[PDB]
Amino acid sequence: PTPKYTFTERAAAGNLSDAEILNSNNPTGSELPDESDVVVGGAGIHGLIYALHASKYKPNNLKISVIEKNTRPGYKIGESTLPIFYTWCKLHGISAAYLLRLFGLKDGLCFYFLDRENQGQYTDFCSVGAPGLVLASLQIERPMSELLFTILAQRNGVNVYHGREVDFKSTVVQGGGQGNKIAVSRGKYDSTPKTIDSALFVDATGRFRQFCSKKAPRHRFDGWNCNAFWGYFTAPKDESKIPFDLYEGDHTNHLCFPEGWVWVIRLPSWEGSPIANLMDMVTYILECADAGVPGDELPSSEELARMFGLKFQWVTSIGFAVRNDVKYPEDLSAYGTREAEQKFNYFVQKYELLQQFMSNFELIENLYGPGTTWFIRKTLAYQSPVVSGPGWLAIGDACGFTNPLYSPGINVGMSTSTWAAQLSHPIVEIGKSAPADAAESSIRKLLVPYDDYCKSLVPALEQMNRFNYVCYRDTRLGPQVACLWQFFAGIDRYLSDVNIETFAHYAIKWVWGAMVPEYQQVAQKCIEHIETVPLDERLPDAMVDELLAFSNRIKSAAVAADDFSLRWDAILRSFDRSLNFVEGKTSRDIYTRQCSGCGAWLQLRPDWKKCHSCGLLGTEPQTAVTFDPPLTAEEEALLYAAWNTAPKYDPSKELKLPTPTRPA
Ligand SMILES: Cc1cc2nc3c(=O)[nH]c(=O)nc-3n(C[C@H](O)[C@H](O)[C@H](O)COP(=O)(O)OP(=O)(O)OC[C@H]3O[C@@H](n4cnc5c(N)ncnc54)[C@H](O)[C@@H]3O)c2cc1C
Ligand SMILES: CC1(C)c2[nH]c3ccccc3c2C[C@@]23CN4CCC[C@]4(C[C@@H]12)C(=O)N3
Ligand SMILES: CC1(C)c2[nH]c3ccccc3c2C[C@@]23CN4CCC[C@]4(C[C@@H]12)C(=O)N3
Ligand SMILES: [Cl-]
Ligand SMILES: [Zn+2]
Repeated sequence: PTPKYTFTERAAAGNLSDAEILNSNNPTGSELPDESDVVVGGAGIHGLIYALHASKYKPNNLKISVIEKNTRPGYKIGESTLPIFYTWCKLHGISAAYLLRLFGLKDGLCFYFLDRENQGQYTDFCSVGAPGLVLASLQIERPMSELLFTILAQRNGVNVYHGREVDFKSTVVQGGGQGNKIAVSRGKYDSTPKTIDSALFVDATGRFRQFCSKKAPRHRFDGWNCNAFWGYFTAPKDESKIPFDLYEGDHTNHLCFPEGWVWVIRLPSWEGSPIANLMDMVTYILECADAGVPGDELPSSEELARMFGLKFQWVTSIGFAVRNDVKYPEDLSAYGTREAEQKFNYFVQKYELLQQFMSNFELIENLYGPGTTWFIRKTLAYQSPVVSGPGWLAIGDACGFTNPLYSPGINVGMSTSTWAAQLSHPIVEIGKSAPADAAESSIRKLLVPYDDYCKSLVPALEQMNRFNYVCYRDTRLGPQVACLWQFFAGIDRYLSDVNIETFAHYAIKWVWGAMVPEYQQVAQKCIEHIETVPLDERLPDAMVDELLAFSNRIKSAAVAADDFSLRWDAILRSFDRSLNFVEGKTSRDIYTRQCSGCGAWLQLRPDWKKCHSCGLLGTEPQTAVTFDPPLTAEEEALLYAAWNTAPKYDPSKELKLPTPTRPA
């Protein structure tokens, strides 16, 4: 495919603003339609996942318009994604070769637990991801992912309007056949707002909860909540002076301690690129995905930046998520002039390992515009008590949120977006096919399971978050209890069976394993014990012993009961096949390598000889995965065979759940 420069030239020829060049790619045109079946408020990641999945689940059935107030895809925190999200991208026609041009490779998850009272001591818990011929995970710059999903939506019959705001004072939402009148303006100052007549409104406005807040006050859980503060840093090519043994930058790394934890995410940034040029690059990448261009014949990230006139750099996202019962010194002016900067730098010097870690990184100023060197957000976790009603439903953050830890926000939250998308088809058809009272009653009953799932989802994630946080107060409990249980209960089994038709049904059974009974039994024992010890104290050694022994006793039975075959010892560095902790164990599968030229992390597979990021040819041998323990040639062939293409939809197959086998 020869690259085209359609949008770059259109924007120049017409002197078009950012919102105007984006909206010119809409199937029905750059102006709003007078009527739609579905109007989605917000084109964050979930509003777009919703619209893409709805159209892909049943094409040419619903007219869908997405309304987004940002003039172009905006900055968002929330960069780490999991196999379920990649699989969803692949089911929607974009596999790893194309996604790695845009996003950073993520291998596994790694945790380092810092002893507070013995500064310099730490332990770790280390996992790997998957072979390159199986799948990938991704570190995503959110303005780029939202651009990707906007362009893909427009190419699949969805209209997306940037620079437009839903007016929630004058919008009318009700249970009729076509009961909704969604008022859309360019802002509060706008004298000439438009109206979209429509059947279904989807609140995808995130934590702002712009519609469902009108239906119930925000709900907070008992006890402490969290605050976060974060910034963007350089990404060293040479990671060897990082003070943690065996550190690798293509994991989502977690630095954990009694007060909370630090995320570390290496990812490429496209900031500084004109939006029209980016549209041309994304469009070209989708055309290459359609044509099946092999990864070695696809331009590298840096080559795309040259071709389309873009800016490209490697950055590290680094932030704290700490409890809000931390006591800070009255005066933090020695650590900076703003609160976020102050608390960030103050926490860094409280742990010698964090200070030694951060000394490998240089702060980037205002990566996302003026005032964005530092971010702070307070009181993270909440739930919306009402997530649907006559003429509307809510998805994603607008339903509730807990914490960045284990990335439930995107990866678990897409269970709501994709289930809502599937349910939108009968919701709209019910309204077109029955009188008003019976339609409203039948839609309400259809959505009882959706409401009940959301009601139970956020509390289960909140208990999962507290479980991990309390265990992070000790360097044995963190890795040997909390991390262990999260991976045993939450690795999504039988993901290779998922397809577009079953995706929502599978996704709502996952919940990172936070519904697994044995997981909840261990979580409650730890939370109950540890919450009685003031944060400023060290856990008594006997409490750690008792909790460790209780966790292991519950673990043995639950592991024996799981009928799922998995090389646990190759995926979890510290554990054997039966999930017993092994004190010195260091062996693991090796799926990735670092480019010697640019520092980017790459997947090992025989058909990718060149770095996808800078294009530097690596030598043929380095392409080989290391399986420890070994796999035969046949076993390796069998594994790869299960991951080429997803199964066609069979309406008689029983769905295999992602969670461990019940004991019966
Ligand atoms: C510190 C922190 C770290 C996190 N890390 C991770 C992580 O590593 N991985 C992960 O999966 N999740 C993470 N999360 C959670 C994640 O950021 C969210 O779950 C996710 O961004 C939710 O997306 P959304 O589409 O629901 O809402 P958003 O992305 O917030 O989008 C809402 C959209 O609505 C628009 N909008 C608002 N009002 C209107 C209106 N009136 N009209 C039109 N548009 C409107 C906004 O412009 C915005 O684009 C993190 C959260 C925090 C706080
Ligand atoms: C199941 C899987 C999708 C998965 N889901 C996770 C969720 C959270 C954290 C880690 C994972 C993983 C790692 C796995 C384990 N499987 C071993 C054989 C194939 C596969 C697929 C993949 C693999 O190579 N890596
Ligand atoms: C299990 C079932 C009651 C169900 N439970 C859900 C929960 C959330 C979202 C969707 C579902 C569904 C739809 C299902 C999926 N199964 C495929 C084979 C038989 C069956 C039973 C039925 C079917 O035909 N439709
Ligand atoms: Cl994660
Ligand atoms: Zn390179």
